[PDB]
Amino acid sequence: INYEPTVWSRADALKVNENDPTTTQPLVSADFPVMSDTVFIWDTMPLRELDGTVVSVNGWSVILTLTADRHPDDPQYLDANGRYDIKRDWEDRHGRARMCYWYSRTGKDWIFGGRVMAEGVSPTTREWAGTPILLNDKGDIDLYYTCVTPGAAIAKVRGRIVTSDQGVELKDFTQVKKLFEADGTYYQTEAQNSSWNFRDPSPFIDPNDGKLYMVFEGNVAGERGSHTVGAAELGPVPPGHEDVGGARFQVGCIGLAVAKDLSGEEWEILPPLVTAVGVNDQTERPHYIFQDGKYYLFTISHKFTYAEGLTGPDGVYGFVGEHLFGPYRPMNASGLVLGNPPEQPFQTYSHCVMPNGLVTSFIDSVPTDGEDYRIGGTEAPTVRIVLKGDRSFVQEEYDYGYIPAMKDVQLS
Amino acid sequence: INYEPTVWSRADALKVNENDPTTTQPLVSADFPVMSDTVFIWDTMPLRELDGTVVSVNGWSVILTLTADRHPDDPQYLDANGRYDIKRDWEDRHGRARMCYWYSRTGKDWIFGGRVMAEGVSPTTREWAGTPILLNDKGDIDLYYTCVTPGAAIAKVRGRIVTSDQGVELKDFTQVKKLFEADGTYYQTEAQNSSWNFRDPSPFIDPNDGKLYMVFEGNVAGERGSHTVGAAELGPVPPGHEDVGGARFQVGCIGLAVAKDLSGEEWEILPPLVTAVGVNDQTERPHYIFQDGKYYLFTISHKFTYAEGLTGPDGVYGFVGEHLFGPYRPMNASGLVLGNPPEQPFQTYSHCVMPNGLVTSFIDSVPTDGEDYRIGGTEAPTVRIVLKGDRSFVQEEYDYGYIPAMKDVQLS
Repeated sequence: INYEPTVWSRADALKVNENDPTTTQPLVSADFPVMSDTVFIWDTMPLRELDGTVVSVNGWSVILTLTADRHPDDPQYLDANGRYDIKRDWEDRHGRARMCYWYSRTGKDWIFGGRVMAEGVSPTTREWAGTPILLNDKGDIDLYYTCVTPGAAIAKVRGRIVTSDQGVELKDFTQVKKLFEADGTYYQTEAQNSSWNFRDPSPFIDPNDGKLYMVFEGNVAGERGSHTVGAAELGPVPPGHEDVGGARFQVGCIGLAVAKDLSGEEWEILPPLVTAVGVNDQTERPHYIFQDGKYYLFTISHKFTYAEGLTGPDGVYGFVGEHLFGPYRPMNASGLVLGNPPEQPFQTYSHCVMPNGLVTSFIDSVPTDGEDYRIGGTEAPTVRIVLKGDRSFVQEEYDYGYIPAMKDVQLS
Repeated sequence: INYEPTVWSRADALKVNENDPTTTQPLVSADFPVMSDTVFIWDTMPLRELDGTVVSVNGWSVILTLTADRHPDDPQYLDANGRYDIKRDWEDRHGRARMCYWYSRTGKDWIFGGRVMAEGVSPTTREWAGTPILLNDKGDIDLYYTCVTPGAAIAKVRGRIVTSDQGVELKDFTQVKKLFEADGTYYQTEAQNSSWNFRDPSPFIDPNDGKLYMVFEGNVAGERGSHTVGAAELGPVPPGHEDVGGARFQVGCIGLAVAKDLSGEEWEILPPLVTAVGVNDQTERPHYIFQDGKYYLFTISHKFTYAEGLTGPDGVYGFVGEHLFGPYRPMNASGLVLGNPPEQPFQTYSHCVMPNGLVTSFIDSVPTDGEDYRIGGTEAPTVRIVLKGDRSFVQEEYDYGYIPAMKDVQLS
């Protein structure tokens, strides 16, 4: 394939509205419950099939989380006044990230299952995000995830789930295979940019051609600082908006790759599908919903990774089209699908939109009193969106961390 | 035809953003020039062909305006301090409205041509808006306009244009034929609502079937107060937005009619194309652009005719689709195409979007100093928009009242 990417332009991004009640995340209460007092969780990945369906197994719902320990009694986090520096502990989570699983009969009130992989199985100590796929009714699972530092590679590891009346166990995740890394012609490398982004596999079977593909976060290849913000990247901005400052340093994209067959053992990279040069450096955790004859491609991004001269909220953005290879259109004209409320701009992150319309996210920082705030590291209230053509609309909210099964699979 | 209308819902209208720089009219300077110190003008109607092309004749650009005299020395407008009450004179224009024409070799600096029709030719003293159509290269014109009070009827009157090196004359507009009025089953009548809207013919030849049609402003038929704001009219509003108050009293729609042949002597009304029940009472001066395989249907509306619980600016709104009979989608997700800036919310009105992308409007009220303001009754700066799929983007601004010809027609 040699398709041209869809450009999310600066003029599109000028339409972002942080004050639109149809695209704003409901406020999180400062009295939120926490799902564990021994671990933090953040990016959450429901067990699913390749067509997107979120599944239970023998009546058990299952989710994976990036996870790190809480250290409330560790001297390295106790300050000179003996106060626990929970902000520092929370910020240190990324370097200690490991994949854990949780299970529940109800889709909430999650029971901790522990590590997916034994320590030392992963080629990198950090285990960053991806997707767990239930392959069949024998309980075989492929976990697609990101190995980071040194380098960054999308990888997979095969294992299995077994259950009983007492709970769920994931086991036999012992051999990680790296699948691919940034190439330097389509996706930017560490050599081209020490802060390059390359991560977050989201595999699926295409509803039109029946092949196995994945989307992932990349950056547009090229030496940092060399990218052109030209007419296509600027788009039809209004008078006064022609100066882009240092916008060339923001080069996020959603990448695509195709498996050479349905085993997903070996992959070919394909050119970027959606590019945000001059607009935002991060289009993270891309994923699809396939509904009404359309491809809805969602991705999460941050207020602080926008280019100079633009502003937008942390939250989830989206692009829609009728063909896998595009062209796509920005959802709601600007691209924004669900943004945090400007009064609590960092309350939630890592929205995962599931085909039943429910969106899960985790709680990051919620203001309390004065300039004071509470750190979450726990699931936020799930909220439903509905999609109508190229637009979306937020609907009602559900319990903290509610991720119900769309289908139950009984093991053979 | 029995097609279902496209509904512009309350949830769509919740997306309106008065602060979007890609959809905001440039600010009008309080030092604007006035095109006449003897008449006010407002709604402006360029001479055009049925395919939308704005035309000059023998090198002369021609526009029609609704027009009323200025009365700066009339005792009825001089207050007890001898100050001229220009606000009252300006507000009294509607009851004195008459169709005048203007001409220019440059598309600006308009020369006054005087009345189109002699007094007493029109069945009603008020001559309200419509469209002047150049029928052929012999200089035959059909003027479609609105006869109001008593009642409201869409009407037409045939005449001709002749020119010389000295200027333009329109003449022989002597026999007005009323074409149709509100029926009571599709469009609301005076009996159903003393404030019913029915006006503003915009005729065109359909690019797909070659028939002559027109759009116009209507209201959805039914007794005032009886209309249902149900699930379709509310749309997928977010939590907290379910109460609609008195929204059932706002029932604007864009109507459509088809000529029984290309003479446009006799017409059949068709069901509403776009309805705004529970959203806005006024979808005025509807008109099309046909571009990129799509129908772009523009209409002007007011801040003050929105239903309870919604807010939006005076300006032009739009809907886009691939088929004359729909369904259509709201432009820019909310419907807003060009809104007045919230600092000058009443600076311009009656946007007419022409197929070269230029938009003409008139100046209404521009703030000066304190709670003080200046009344216009003259043309505003023309501004260009570009259309890209279901979105629009404001571009550069031009001189006051610049309405250049897209094509010149030499008379035979």
